[PDB]
Amino acid sequence: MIKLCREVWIEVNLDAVKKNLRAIRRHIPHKSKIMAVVKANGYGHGSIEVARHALEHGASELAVASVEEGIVLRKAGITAPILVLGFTSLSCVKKSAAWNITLSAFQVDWMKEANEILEKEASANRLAIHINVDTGMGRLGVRTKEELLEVVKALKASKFLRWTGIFTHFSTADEPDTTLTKLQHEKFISFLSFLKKQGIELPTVHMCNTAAAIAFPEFSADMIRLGIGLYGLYPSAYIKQLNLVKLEPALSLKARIAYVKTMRTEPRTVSYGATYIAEPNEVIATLPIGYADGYSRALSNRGFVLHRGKRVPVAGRVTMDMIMVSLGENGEGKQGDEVVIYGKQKGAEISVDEVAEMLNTINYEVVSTLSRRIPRFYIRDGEIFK
Amino acid sequence: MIKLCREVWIEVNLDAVKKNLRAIRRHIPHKSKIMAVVKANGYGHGSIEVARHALEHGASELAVASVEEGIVLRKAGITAPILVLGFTSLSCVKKSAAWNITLSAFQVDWMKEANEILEKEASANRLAIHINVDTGMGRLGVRTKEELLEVVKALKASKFLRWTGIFTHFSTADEPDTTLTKLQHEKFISFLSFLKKQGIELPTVHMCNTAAAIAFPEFSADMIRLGIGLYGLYPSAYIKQLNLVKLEPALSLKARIAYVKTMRTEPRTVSYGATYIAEPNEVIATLPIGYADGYSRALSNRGFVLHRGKRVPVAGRVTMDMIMVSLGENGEGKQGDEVVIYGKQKGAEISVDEVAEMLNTINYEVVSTLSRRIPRFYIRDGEIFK
Ligand SMILES: *Cc1c(COP(=O)(O)O)cnc(C)c1O
Ligand SMILES: *Cc1c(COP(=O)(O)O)cnc(C)c1O
Ligand SMILES: [Cl-]
Ligand SMILES: [Cl-]
Ligand SMILES: [Cl-]
Ligand SMILES: [Mg+2]
Repeated sequence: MIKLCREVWIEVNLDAVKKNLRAIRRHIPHKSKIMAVVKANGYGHGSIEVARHALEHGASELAVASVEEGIVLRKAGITAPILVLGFTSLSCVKKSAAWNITLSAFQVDWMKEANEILEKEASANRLAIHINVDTGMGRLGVRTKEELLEVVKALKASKFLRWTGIFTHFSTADEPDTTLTKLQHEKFISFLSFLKKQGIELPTVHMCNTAAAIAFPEFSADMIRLGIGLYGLYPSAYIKQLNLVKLEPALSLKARIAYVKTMRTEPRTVSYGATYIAEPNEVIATLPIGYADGYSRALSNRGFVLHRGKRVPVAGRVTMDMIMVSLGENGEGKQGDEVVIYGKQKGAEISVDEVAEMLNTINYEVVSTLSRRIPRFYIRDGEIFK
Repeated sequence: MIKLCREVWIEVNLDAVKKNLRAIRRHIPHKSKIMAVVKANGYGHGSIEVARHALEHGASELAVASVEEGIVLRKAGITAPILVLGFTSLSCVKKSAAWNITLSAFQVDWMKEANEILEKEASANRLAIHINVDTGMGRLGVRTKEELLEVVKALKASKFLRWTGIFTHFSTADEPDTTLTKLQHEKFISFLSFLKKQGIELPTVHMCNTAAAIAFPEFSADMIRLGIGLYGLYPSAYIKQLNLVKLEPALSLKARIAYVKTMRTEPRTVSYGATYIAEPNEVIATLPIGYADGYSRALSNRGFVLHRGKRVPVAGRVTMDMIMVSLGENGEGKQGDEVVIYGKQKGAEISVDEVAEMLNTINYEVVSTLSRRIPRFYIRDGEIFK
C-alpha cells in the first residue's frame, strides 16, 4: 500500500467531501454560495487538497483563521476568494493586499489606518474586507446598528479598501432550544435593514455555519460557511438526529502494528505508571501513535482501536509517540497489520464522534488537533495520492 | 516587538535550556554523556534550535521518534548521532544509512533483512543500531537474556550494520515507590553482565530518563536520555520535591488582545453554547488562541491567562481559533496588550504544570501538543530571534 518509516497516517476521502458538498448544496437554496471553511489545516484534514477539491465541487470561496493559512493556499496556486475569520493586525495589511487576502474588520479606526498604510505604498490592488457583526457570539464584531453605520461609511470612504461581504456567527444553532438562534437571526436582518434604509447596498451576506445551514437553510442568504459538514461530520447529536442531510466522514486515521509479543515473563507491566499488568499468555501489540500526534492521553486504559475488524482496547498509558493494545489471550496479530484508530474496518467503526464522547469534547477538537507530523493521503475517484 | 498577522507565539528560552543541561551535567557522573530528547518537535519547543543549542551546551547525541524527525535535524545542518527510539520499517533502511540515522531494533529477523538490503546496495555507509531491552516498560524491546544474545550475534554478524548502543526504559522512575524501578535496574544489569560473560564487549549503555538521572544518578552509566528536564520541566511533583536539581522552564506561550469591548447591549452571551453571560459593565477581551493550537477545550470555563500582572478567567467555551477572557467591571486593557497564556508576567505565573493538573494530564502532553501553526521565537543571550 504506502511506504513510511513511522507507520501512522491519515486518509482523507475527497469522494466523501464532494458528496457532502452536494448534499448541502441540494439542501440550501439554489442560488446560495458555499464558502468552504478550511481553517486550522482543513480542520486537520489538510487545507490545500481539501480546498482544491471543494472549489471544484461546489464551493466558491474559502475561509481560514489567519493570513498565514491564506498564503499557504495561494502558494498552492489557489486563486478563489480567501476570508480570514479572526483579527488581523495592522502589521499585515500590506502583506494581505499583496497576497489578495480578504480580511474581516469591524472598527472605524482599523479601517482608516488600513487605508493609510495602503495609500503610502500606492498599490492599485485594493484590500478586500468583510464586516463582522456580533449578534451574540460575543467574540469579534461590531454590536450596535449605529457603530455598524460608521464602520460601513469609513470602509466606503477608503478607496484602497473594497467591501465584499458582511456576516455574523450563530453561537447556538446546534442546540435543541432555538430561541437564541432566532433572536440572532432577527437582530442581524434588523441591522442589515437599517443599513438598507440609509441607502447602502449590501455585498455578500452570510450567517449559516453547518448547524444553521442544516436546521435553517432559509437563512443561507447569499452564502453559507460550511466547516464541520464539509468533513462529513455533524455539528451536534441534535443536528444529526434531525435526519435532514446525509454526511459522510472524510477522515480516517490508521497505523501498522510495530511489534507484537506474548507477555511470557515478568514483570508484565505495561507502559508508564505500570497501570496495566498483562496475563502470562496475554498478547500486546505496539502501535506508532501517541499523545503528541493528538491521540489523547485521557484515552489511557480507555480507548479502542480496530484490528482485523474487531475492537481491541488500549492497555496502560498512552505515551508521547506510542500506545499498546491487548489482542487478548494468545490473540493473533503480526507486525505490519493494519489498524484503524479513527474510522472503519470490515464492519467495525470507531468514529471521531465516539472518541469525542469518551473525552467529553466535540468532533471539531478530535480532528483539528491531529499533528502535522502524521502525513495525509487523499483518496479521489476511489484512488490514493500525495 | 514581534510583528505577526495573528498575534500568538511561543518563546523558547535557550538560556534556560543551557542552564538545565548544566544543572543536569553537574548532578550526574562526570564521564556520562547526555542524549538530548527532541522527539515530537522538541516536546513542541522546536526540534532544530533546541537540538542545536543542546549540542553546544552539554549534549553529544540526540533522540527522536522517527526517521523523518531525524532527517529534519540533518537538513538543518545537524551532524551528531541521532537515535530513533521507536520502530522503523525495513522500507527506510537504505534511507537511514544514507542520512546516517541510528535505529533502534531488537529482533533477529529485522537485523538480517536490514543487513541484506544494504548488502545489495554495496553500501559504503554502515547503519548504526541500538538494541532496546524491555525490562518492564512492555512497549518495545527484547525481553529475555537468551533472545538478547541471538539478537546481538545477528547484529555482530551483519557487517553493513554497526552496534553503537544498548538501552532500556524505566516506566515508574518518577514515583515515590521505587520498587519496580530498582527491579528494572537490576534486570538490565543482569542482562548486560550475561552478555559480558560470553565476552561481548558493550557499546554505549543508556537507561536514565530525566526522572532516573535526578533520583538515581548512579544509573547514568555511559549516557542518559534527557527529555523533559532539558525543557526545564520536572517529570513529576515527587521528583521536583526531591529538591535535587533546579530546572528553569524554557517555554512561554503569549498572545496579544485582538479586541476589547464592554458588554453594554443585549444579548450578553459569550461563545459557543452561550455558557457565560456577561454583566453590563463587564469587559470581554478576545485572544487569538484556541483548541486547534493545543489550548484544550476543557479549559472552557476554567482556564486563566495573565494580563497586566494578573490572573484573568476564560469566559465561555474555548473555540477553534480564539478564546474570550473577563477583565471584569470597567476592565483596563487595550487591543495589542500582551497576554501570557503559559508562563510568567510580573508577579504572576501560569505554569505548564498547573495547566496539566487542571486537565488531569501531565506537562509533557501540554507542551508536546502545541500546534506547528504557532510560530516559535528563541531567546539566546537575553535576545530574541526566529
Ligand atoms: C470556523 C467557523 C465557521 C464554520 O463552522 P462549522 O460549525 O464548522 O460549520 C463559521 N463561522 C465562523 C465565524 C467560524 O469561526
Ligand atoms: C522520550 C523518551 C525518553 C526521555 O524521557 P523524559 O521523561 O522526557 O526525560 C527516554 N527514553 C525513551 C525510550 C523515550 O521514548
Ligand atoms: Cl465571531
Ligand atoms: Cl501540528
Ligand atoms: Cl520503549
Ligand atoms: Mg489535547
